[PDB]
Amino acid sequence: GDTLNDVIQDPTRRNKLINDNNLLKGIIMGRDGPVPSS
Amino acid sequence: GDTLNDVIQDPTRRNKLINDNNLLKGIIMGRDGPVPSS
Repeated sequence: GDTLNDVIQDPTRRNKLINDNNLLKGIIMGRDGPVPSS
Repeated sequence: GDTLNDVIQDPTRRNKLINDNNLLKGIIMGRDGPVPSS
């Protein structure tokens, strides 16, 4: 029964969560709609 | 048949219980409703 705490305490899992969710990247509000920035 | 006593006597399980339930964190009473503080 792992939670976000177990993910955050592990650098590999924390960075996987950060990367897979684009948490370091802003969002481009284009006229066609929002898209994550690369 | 473990109880809260077995959880509390073990530092790992006690801290898992504390962390997974935000027991050290207050609650923000916003106009949209209560939310746990980070």
